[PDB]
Amino acid sequence: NAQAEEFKKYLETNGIKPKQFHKKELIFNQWDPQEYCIFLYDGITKLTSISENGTIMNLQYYKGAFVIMSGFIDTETSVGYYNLEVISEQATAYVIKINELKELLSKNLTHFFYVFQTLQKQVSYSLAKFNDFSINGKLGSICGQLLILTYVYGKETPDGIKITLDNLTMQELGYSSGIAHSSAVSRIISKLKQEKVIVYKNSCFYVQNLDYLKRYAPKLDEWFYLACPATWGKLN
Amino acid sequence: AMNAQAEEFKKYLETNGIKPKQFHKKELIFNQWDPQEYCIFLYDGITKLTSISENGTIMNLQYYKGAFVIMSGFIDTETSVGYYNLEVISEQATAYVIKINELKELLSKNLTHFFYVFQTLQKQVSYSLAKFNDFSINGKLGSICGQLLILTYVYGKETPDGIKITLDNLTMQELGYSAVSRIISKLKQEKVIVYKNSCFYVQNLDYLKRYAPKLDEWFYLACPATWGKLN
Ligand SMILES: Cc1ccc(Cc2cc(=O)n3c(c2[NH+](C)C)SC[C@H]3C(=O)O)c2ccccc12
Ligand SMILES: Cc1ccc(Cc2cc(=O)n3c(c2[NH+](C)C)SC[C@H]3C(=O)O)c2ccccc12
Ligand code: NA
Ligand code: NA
Ligand code: NA
Repeated sequence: NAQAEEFKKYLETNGIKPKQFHKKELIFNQWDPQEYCIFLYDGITKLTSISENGTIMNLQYYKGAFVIMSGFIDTETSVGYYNLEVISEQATAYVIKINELKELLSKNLTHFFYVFQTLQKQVSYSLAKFNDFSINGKLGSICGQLLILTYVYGKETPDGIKITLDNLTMQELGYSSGIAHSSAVSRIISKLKQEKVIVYKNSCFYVQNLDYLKRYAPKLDEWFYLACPATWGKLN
Repeated sequence: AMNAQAEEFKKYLETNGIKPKQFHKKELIFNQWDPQEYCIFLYDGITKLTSISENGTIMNLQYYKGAFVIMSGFIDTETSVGYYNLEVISEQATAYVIKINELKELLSKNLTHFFYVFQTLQKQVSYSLAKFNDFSINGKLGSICGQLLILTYVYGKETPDGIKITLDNLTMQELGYSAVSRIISKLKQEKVIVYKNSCFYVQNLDYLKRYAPKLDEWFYLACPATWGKLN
């Protein structure tokens, strides 16, 4: 990702070193009074929250390279009581105090635009998810999740589009944002497997019916086409 | 009820020769079939983002009220972020309509206003996640409670009849006021709301807060001064 690579170089040019995190660590947390801009360079994370119950809610997934901001750029205060949890075995991120992100974007509108554009992708992502859920329910949500996994990690092979992610992490990601390991979601996913939309073979998973995923997640398909046209184009 | 950053953004646009435009109910400030994309500075009024299927069914995706910024195209590429319309649902709305290419020049010469627009995106992002969180906990009751809570915070007025949502009746029906019916009746039948004299009144604000906790937190975090009027 070229635009992201230039942002990494811009961060290091201003003396910002990367930090390494491990699965289950929090890059930022809902209790910290200080808010941050995270430039997630490599790895996979989820945004989580907690209800009074202590129930962990998975709200959103992010992969490197991407920007996640836990506070508003102007007030520097929280956008919500969120944690950013690493779910890949390792992740690399640049962790900047929000007051400094401001200074840096102030001096290079190209990198301002890069971060601005990431927020725009998030906004339209959530609206597309809402639309697909409003049309097709949890099946739209799950097909959308699988569809984005296929486009981001899939590689065409004779056996179909192989998901090139370790099986451990992949099965976590098959679950859409919401409650942890919902049985209703597990049944949806295994039903797609039973119908051979995604199939296990020789220790790997292959999407063999991409059209089915596109059918039930049409608005996330359009979102990805509009948001990441080159990646979309590779498998269409 | 003055939004200082929005007022300063408005001065900034008008001294760069961008003029306000009026729209009436049902007009599309931008539409899903237009290849040209825009930055909308919605200064006054209420709108809804929609998507229209080939089938012709209209999906209501998001509501916006002035003052706010809605961008139909990505700032860098200038291409669509989604096949969306911005439909006016108040009787009139006022908006500044800026071609996406022209916006890039402006936010670049002023960083305070760049940040104002950036922050509106952040408010939309966190809004959607909070909406999702309340629906995951409380399903449709949470969604409806959240919509009523925001309406109460933004438009509510103290009256002997409760907290009156001060929107003319035509706008309320544009907002939705079968399975929704099943919920709204539970709410009247438990005292939470009442419709009187063709007006809408909240009488158990705590109930709404109970079932839309994450949107309540969003509003506390995003609009503290307004939230504080009823907390
Ligand atoms: C399985 C899965 C689904 C969805 C997301 C979220 C996601 C993916 C993605 O590729 N992009 C974005 C998002 N959201 C942040 C909107 S923003 C633009 C684009 C990008 O990363 O450049 C997943 C993310 C990581 C891993 C799996 C995902
Ligand atoms: C009933 C109803 C619900 C939600 C919204 C959306 C909304 C309201 C709001 O007050 N704010 C925002 C939103 N979203 C755009 C995130 S962003 C921060 C704040 C603001 O306007 O400054 C409604 C909007 C208008 C009318 C009714 C709404
Ligand atoms: Na935090
Ligand atoms: Na192609
Ligand atoms: Na358009």
